[PDB]
Amino acid sequence: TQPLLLDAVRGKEVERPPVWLMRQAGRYMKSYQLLCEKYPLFRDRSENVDLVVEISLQPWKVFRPDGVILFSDILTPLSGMNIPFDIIKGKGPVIFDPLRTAADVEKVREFIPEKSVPYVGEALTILRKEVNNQAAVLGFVGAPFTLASYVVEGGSSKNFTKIKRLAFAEPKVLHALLQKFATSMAKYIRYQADSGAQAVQIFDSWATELSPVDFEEFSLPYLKQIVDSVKLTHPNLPLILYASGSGGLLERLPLTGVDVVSLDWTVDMADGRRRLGPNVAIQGNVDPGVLFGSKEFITNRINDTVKKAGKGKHILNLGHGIKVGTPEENFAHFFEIAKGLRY
Amino acid sequence: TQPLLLDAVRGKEVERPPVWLMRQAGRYMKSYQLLCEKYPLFRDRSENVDLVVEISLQPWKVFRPDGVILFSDILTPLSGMNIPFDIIKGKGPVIFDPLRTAADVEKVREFIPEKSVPYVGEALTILRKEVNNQAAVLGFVGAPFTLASYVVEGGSSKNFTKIKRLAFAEPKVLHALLQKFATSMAKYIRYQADSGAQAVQIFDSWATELSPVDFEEFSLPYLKQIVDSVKLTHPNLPLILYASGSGGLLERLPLTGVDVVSLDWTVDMADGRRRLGPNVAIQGNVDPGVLFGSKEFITNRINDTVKKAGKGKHILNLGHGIKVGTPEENFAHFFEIAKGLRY
Repeated sequence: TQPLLLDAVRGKEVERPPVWLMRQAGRYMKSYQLLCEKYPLFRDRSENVDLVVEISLQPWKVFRPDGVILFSDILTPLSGMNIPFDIIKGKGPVIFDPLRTAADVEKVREFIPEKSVPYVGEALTILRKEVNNQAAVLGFVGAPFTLASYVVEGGSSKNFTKIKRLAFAEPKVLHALLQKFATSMAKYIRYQADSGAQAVQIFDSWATELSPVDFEEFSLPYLKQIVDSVKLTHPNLPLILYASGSGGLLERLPLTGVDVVSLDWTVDMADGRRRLGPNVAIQGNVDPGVLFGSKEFITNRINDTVKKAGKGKHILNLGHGIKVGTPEENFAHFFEIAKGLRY
Repeated sequence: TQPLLLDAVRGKEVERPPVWLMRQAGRYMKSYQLLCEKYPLFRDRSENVDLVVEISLQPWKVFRPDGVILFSDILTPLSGMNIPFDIIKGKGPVIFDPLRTAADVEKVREFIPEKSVPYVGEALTILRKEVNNQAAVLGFVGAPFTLASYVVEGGSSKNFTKIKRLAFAEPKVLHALLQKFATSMAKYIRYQADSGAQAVQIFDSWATELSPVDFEEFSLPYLKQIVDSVKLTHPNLPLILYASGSGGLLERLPLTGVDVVSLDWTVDMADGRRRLGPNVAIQGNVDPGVLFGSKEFITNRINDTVKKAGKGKHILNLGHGIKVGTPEENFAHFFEIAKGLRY
C-alpha cells in the first residue's frame, strides 16, 4: 500500500485530500531555534543529517501530516557546483563571485550529490524509515532560474535587475548557466528519489518575476528539461512545482510536465483548477494569513478550498508558509478539520 | 481638443497609444535627492506645493510624456483623518496608534482635502497650467484596503498578519474602517478632479495580498463604492486602478467599475486584455526590468505589448515603477520607440 499523498497525486481515488503545511519552520516550534543557538550557523541550518532529520521531522511528530518535506536550503548544491557562498547573518545568502560572463559559467561544475551532500541522501533514508509509509517523504530542490538568479544577483534580490540585465542583454550566457543548473538539478532529483524521496518539490518562485514570454524562455524550458529527463530514469517519481506569484503563468505551468502544481493563495482554487487544465494535480491553496482568523473562518476556507479543488488530485496545503506568529491552536484546528474531511 | 491619454481611455479612436512611465522618482533624476537634502524629510517628500509641482514635473520636462501624475504620498490624508503618523528614516511610514477596535475606528475623522491638503489642489492647478493640455494630469489616491492595511499594521508590512487577523477575526471592525476610507477617498478624488486632475489613479496593491474571495469582501466592495459615488458627481472623470500582483484577480477588477486597469508585468498583455473583458482600458504592461536589456530587446517588448493590447483603449506604461539603476538612455529609447508608434 502507498501513502495517501501519492495516490491523490497519481490520480488514484482517495477518500480524503492528503494534507500538510509548508515552511515547516524549526523556527515555528522553537526546536530549530534551540538547536540553532548551539553554534554553526551555516552548518546549523541545512547541512547536518541529525539536525536535518530533526527539523524535517518537527511537524511530523506534532500532527502526523500526509507529507513531510526535506529541510535543506536549495542553495546547498552551490558549493559542490563550484559557486562559493555562505549565509551571512542579516544579509542571508551571499555568493562571493557573482557569475557574469560566459567564462564564469564555463567554470561551473556539474553537481555530484553523493559526493557533495551525502548527508542529504542519508537524512532522506532516515526520514523514510521514521514515517514508515504513513506519510510521503518529499524531496526539495531549487529550479534553474531561481538558482541562476541567486548566483548572478550575488544573493537575495527584490529587483533582480542583474539577472534580468543578463537575461535581456546577454541571453546566451544566462542560457548556458540555466542549462548547467538543469542538468545538475535533475541529477539531484534522482539522488533524493534514490535516497527515499517519493516525490520531489521544485522551487522556482523567483521565475514568477518574469513576464510570461520571458518565463517561457528562461524558466519553462529548463523546468521542462528536468521533468523530461527525470521522467526518463524515474518514470513514477511525482514532481511538484512551487512558484509563488504564478497567477499570470498558470496556463504555462502544466507545459513543464510536472505532476503537481503548488498554487499560492492569490489564485482562487476554482480558477486555478480550471486554468491549469484537468490532468495536473494541485497542492493546497489556503492563505497562511487565514490561520489568524476565527476557527469558524479557517473551517469555511478549508471547506471552500477542498470543494473547489475537487474530489481527488489535490494535496491540501497553504499557498505559502505558516506565518511566524500563528497561534498553534489555529494550526491544530486546521489539521483537525482537514483530516476529518471525506470525499 | 483633449489630451491623447483621455481619448484612448474614453475609447475614442487614437493614432497612437498614449505613453508615460511610472514612479517618476525625483530619486531617478537626482532632482528630489538635491531638494531632499535641504532638511524637512516629512515636509520634503510629498507635502509642499513647490516641491510637489517640481517632483511631479520632473519627468514631463525631459520626455514630455502623455501623462503626468501627482507626486503625493497616499498616506498624506491620514493626519487630517485623525490618524497620526510620520515617515521615520529607515522604517518608512509609522502610524503611532494602530487602529484595533471599533472604538478606534469611530475616532477616525472624515477627510476634508481643502482644509487638510490645500497644497495638493494647488499643485494640481499649477501642474495643469504647466502641461497646457499637451498631456493629461493624473490625480493619485490610496484605496480603502491598502490604507486600512497601513493604519492597522502600524506601517509597511510584508506579512499583513494584523490586518488579516482583523479581517478574518473581527470583520465588522475592518468593514467600518474600510467604509470610512471609501467615503473619504471619494471626497479626495472629487477634490483633485476639481483642482485640475483629469483622471485619478487609485492605489490598492496591498489588496492583492488577499485571496480573491477575501478581495471580494475587503477591497472590491469599497473600490466599487468610490467609483459609483464619484461617477455620480464627476461622470466623466476616468478612474485608474493600480494594484500589482493582480494576476489572480483580473476577472474581478472590472467589477469595480474603474475605467482603466493598470496591469503589472507578470500578466501577459494578450491574456490581460482577454481576462479583463473588452470594455475596460489598460495601463502599460512592460516589465521595468526590461529597460536593462538591449535596445532591440526593449523595442521588441514595446511592440509585443502594443500589438497584444490592441489599437486603442491602451495607455502604454510599465507594469511597475522604473527600477533605481536604469540607464537613462534605455529610458529615452523607450519613449523614442513608444512615441513613434502609429496604430
